[PDB]
Amino acid sequence: MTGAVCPGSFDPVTLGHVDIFERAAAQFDEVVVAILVNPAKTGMFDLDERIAMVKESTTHLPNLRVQVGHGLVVDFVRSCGMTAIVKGLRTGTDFEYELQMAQMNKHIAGVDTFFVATAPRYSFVSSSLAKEVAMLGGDVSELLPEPVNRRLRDRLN
Amino acid sequence: MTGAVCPGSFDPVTLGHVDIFERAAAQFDEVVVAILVNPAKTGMFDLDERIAMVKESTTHLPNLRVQVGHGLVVDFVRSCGMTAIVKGLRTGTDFEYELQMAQMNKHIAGVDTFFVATAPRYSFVSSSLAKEVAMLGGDVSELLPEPVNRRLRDRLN
Amino acid sequence: MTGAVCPGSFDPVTLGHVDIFERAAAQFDEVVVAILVNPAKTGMFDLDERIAMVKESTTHLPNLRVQVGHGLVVDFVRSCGMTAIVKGLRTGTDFEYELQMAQMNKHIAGVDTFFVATAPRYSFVSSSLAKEVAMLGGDVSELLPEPVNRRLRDRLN
Amino acid sequence: MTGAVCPGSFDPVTLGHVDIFERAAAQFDEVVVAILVNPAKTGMFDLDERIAMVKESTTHLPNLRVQVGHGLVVDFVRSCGMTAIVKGLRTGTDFEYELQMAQMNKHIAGVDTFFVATAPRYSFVSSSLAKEVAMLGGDVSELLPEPVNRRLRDRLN
Amino acid sequence: MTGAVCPGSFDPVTLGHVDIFERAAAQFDEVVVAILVNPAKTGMFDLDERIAMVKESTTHLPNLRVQVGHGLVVDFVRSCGMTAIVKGLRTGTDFEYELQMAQMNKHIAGVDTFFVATAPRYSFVSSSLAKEVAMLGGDVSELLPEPVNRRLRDRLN
Amino acid sequence: MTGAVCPGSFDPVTLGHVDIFERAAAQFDEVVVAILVNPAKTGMFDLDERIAMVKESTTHLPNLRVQVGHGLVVDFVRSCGMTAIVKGLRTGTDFEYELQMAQMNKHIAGVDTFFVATAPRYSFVSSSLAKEVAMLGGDVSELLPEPVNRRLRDRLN
Repeated sequence: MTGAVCPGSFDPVTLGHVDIFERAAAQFDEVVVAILVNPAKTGMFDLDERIAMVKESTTHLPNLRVQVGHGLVVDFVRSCGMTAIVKGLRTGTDFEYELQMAQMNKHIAGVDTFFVATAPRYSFVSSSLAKEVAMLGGDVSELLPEPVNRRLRDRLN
Repeated sequence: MTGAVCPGSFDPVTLGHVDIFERAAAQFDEVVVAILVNPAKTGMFDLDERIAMVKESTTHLPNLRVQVGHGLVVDFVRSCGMTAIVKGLRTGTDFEYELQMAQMNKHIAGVDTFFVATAPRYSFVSSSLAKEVAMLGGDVSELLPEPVNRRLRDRLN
Repeated sequence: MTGAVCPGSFDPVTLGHVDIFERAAAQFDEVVVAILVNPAKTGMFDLDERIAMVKESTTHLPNLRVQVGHGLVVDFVRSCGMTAIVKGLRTGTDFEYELQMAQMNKHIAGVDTFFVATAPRYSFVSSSLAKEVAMLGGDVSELLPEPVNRRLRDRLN
Repeated sequence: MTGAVCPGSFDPVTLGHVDIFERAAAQFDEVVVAILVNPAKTGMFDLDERIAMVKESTTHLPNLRVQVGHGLVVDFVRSCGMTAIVKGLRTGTDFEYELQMAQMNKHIAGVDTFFVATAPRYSFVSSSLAKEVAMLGGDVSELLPEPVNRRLRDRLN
Repeated sequence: MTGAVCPGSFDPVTLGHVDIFERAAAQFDEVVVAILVNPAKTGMFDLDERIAMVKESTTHLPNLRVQVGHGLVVDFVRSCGMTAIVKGLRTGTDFEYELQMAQMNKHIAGVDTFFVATAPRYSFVSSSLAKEVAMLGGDVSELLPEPVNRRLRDRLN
Repeated sequence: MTGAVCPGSFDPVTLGHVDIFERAAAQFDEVVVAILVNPAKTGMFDLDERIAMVKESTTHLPNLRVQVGHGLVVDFVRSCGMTAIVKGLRTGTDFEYELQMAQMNKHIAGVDTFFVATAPRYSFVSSSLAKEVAMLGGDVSELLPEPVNRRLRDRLN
């Protein structure tokens, strides 16, 4: 009867995220990656692209599924019939804020949040920094799954 | 001859703020809650509303008064004839930044800043997160004074 | 096929620990509380006492069991046929060190470590501080399970 | 009816401590410096010396007095008829631990703890580091009051 | 064969920055201050002004030169024939983010980043806070070089 | 005219230390690894062993030399005719304390301290944790140079 949700904007998903997905998948019967929507623009890839990149990057995880999140994460979590959120912590993570949200979430919906440190090698990657560097000409291909690099290379060019 | 100022945007005031007001009120002869103004919009409640919510939430503190702050906090503080600022520290607080401002304030006006940890139970509440959650349908009534919940419920609906 | 280990010296177990036990128990099929041994003395309660206090404080958690840990936590974890460690994070937690150990543990045994924030109300309790305060005459009964208070009161007197 | 206690081992008192004493003295009607005792040795100066150094370094603060602390700080505080503790925060301060103690102290005795950042120039001085450096031949005279340097020079030699 | 780059927006340069420039200049044969450009506006001083203020504030550092940075800092660094970046760390510094960028930069270009703590006295100054305070009427002249105060006074008025 | 000192107990030296040595060696004309002495015991390897392990692990760094440190690091630094200390920062590093020492060192001897983040892969290794794990049977060979593993294996057995 176990399951966990991994929420995020995944714009785009990185190998740090995938590492977290793999570890959650190894510890819970079912994992749902919840891709949060963007009110307008300001994001790099649209929802369909984000979903595709995540699905394409998680074919080796049979007990994991991708779905679009709407509203409060806790509402999505309880709609999935779960009470756990799994989030990775890495270099640049505003972990103080993650703590605030975790307790707020416990308070309003009884939902637990389990944190896990990302692998050392993916500790400095973030969707935001990967995009910034990629935009300015830097090669971040070793920090992103190939389905993402493929699309990232195409966006540019 | 003692007094302290508790500055903030209080949009809206939370029970974490009230806890700080109560503790400052117990240690200083006079406490002044300074509500900072907003250059345009982007805030949820207007100044009059913010003032009302604070006053209505502090009727049990006779040595406390609410006033609108303008310009540098230190200028307001010295205008009140005081040299102390009391700020609460809680989960999500950018305490590194609070330290920078405290020393900058000491440097330019000789004004001291005393920090106090918020009660554990109100440690994850912030005006910003309360609004975000409230906006998306979450019930944060147990973290805000009733004068605020009353108005928050009315804003929605 | 899920299980997690909650390692510690639990000298004595606090309500913060119990909160963590409850949350791990709600998310994993099986939870094992691993009480680490002490090379000589310097601890307040002996192993038998620690075990008893934990068992007596966890009767409401059927899928949880208490066992004595020996050697590396990861060796104990794999001996239990698991690959997950669940640890609570609270005020005073040397979380930077917990991160170091988590990654070291992942590196040497492939064991994952999931962290969870303790409830706000139990955020300032630690076995060490509870003992220090208790020793000097302070009443920490509201932060410890009754099976522990009973024994703590008896130790003194 | 206001007063605050500044607890510590003050072995020896530094200019960072004096800065805190001065600021507490400017904001509270009465300030009491509570010098905590040492169970045996391991300290550099004995109680009488510590008291003397503090008194000699605070002659310019008429509303401040030095007394020897025994037991829990909160018990000392309430014995002084106060409910406030003032502590300075500086480089090397285990502020996470100070937060734990502040809340524990609030919990057991209703005593408030107000923190203040030390002046930038005294931010890296601590009794411990001053002694370590002094022991190995370093000159830390600019970070300690003269009554302390006088005694420190005499200890050596 | 040694050299280091000190990148930043320097809008405007502060005495904290100058302290870092001086220390880098004392340890490396050649130092290049790289002033990053601003995509549109939102900055206070234009590029020419920023360059002038830095040059005027560094006449005592013969082995230092000012140049305008474009694109990734690492690309600028390697274009200067160097592999080191020197950045100061101070109160308000998002050092967690600096760590992320340092490792990202090492990863993509093999460029090292050396951090140095700013002098205690300039630990609370930042271009942003200096401007904010200056804008509201505060005197921050003791935290900025005279070439900057001259221009800052003229901007206002 | 450039040089830097890398001080430490190196008991034993790890690959994280070597990474720092390599980076310092690439940026300074001369690097001196200063092995600090131990007042009595409590250390695992004796001075001669520590020196040997460091020398054997740094044969690829021609501009680096190993020497035994005595007294204050700053005194050793100035005796080497240098004014720079290079230290690595990693997971578990008490960086708040490193900041205190850096400023104390600047204050008493004018010596600068440059910090560098360790490579992500060696971010969780420390001499202390490597020994603790090694002692209890864990294999930390991938985090230590072979000259150290050779000796570590021999110590045990």
